[PDB]
Amino acid sequence: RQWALEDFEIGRPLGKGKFGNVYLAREKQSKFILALKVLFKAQLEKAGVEHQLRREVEIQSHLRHPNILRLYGYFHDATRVYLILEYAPLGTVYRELQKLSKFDEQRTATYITELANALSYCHSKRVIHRDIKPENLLLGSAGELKIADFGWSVHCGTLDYLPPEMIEGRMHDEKVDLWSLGVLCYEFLVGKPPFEANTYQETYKRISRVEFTFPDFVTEGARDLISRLLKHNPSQRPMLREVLEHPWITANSSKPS
Ligand SMILES: Cc1cc(Nc2cc(N3CCN(C)CC3)nc(Sc3ccc(NC(=O)C4CC4)cc3)n2)[nH]n1
Repeated sequence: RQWALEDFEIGRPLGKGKFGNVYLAREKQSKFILALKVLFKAQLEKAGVEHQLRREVEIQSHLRHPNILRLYGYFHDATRVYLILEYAPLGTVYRELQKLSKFDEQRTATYITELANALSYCHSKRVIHRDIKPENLLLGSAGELKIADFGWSVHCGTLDYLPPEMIEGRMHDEKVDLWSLGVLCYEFLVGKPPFEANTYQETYKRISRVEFTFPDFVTEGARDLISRLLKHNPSQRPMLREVLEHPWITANSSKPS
């Protein structure tokens, strides 16, 4: 049962990226509302990411979780590749941060729990994620967080969300994901990521040194969690279990494990 472009009514543009456009779309026969990402073969090849996309699509299709954006299917015609994706109505966590400036501790701990649950599920499937950016986190109709990128591995670019071992030219494993949780926890609470700078060169130095401070309003429990996640040595970061069992998380999160 192969899909073609004619099987979908195309709606308004959802996002405009470097590689292609994402549209709201509705499959004609079922009236199923979904997102359609359109990519040009010529452009993926010229950047040498066609294969990379194929591997990430294949990994994605194996993933089934309420907090991971679902890939339903794919197809392609003469010049274009089409990804058929779950439509998340409430948009990105990035836009929500822009509207709200920063999040309270309850929203933040809920998002972290949801992230850690999705990542726990991924780890048990030997799936590692690369850096997790807010722009790549979507919100479902009940405001549930959805990991929406395709940055998965089975064992550049802005630096803000990358761990030291990835920038220094070192060996990286599942502990990258816990650094990611650290950066996001901080950004949710503060309104910018902990190593933000005006230049790449300086962001590099800040991440490599783990050079960041907290504003005064950050509570002791949040401080404790972020500091444990942001360890330079990957093997010193806690496990996802320990994140989900952290007192600051358990005291503030609206959602369980
Ligand atoms: C793919 C997708 C996108 C959506 N939903 C939305 C919804 C949205 N909104 C824009 C702002 N209004 C106020 C709310 C809805 N804005 C974007 S902007 C956007 C577009 C694409 C991606 N991500 C991807 O395409 C992933 C596959 C790599 C992230 C954000 N995406 N559901 N599914």
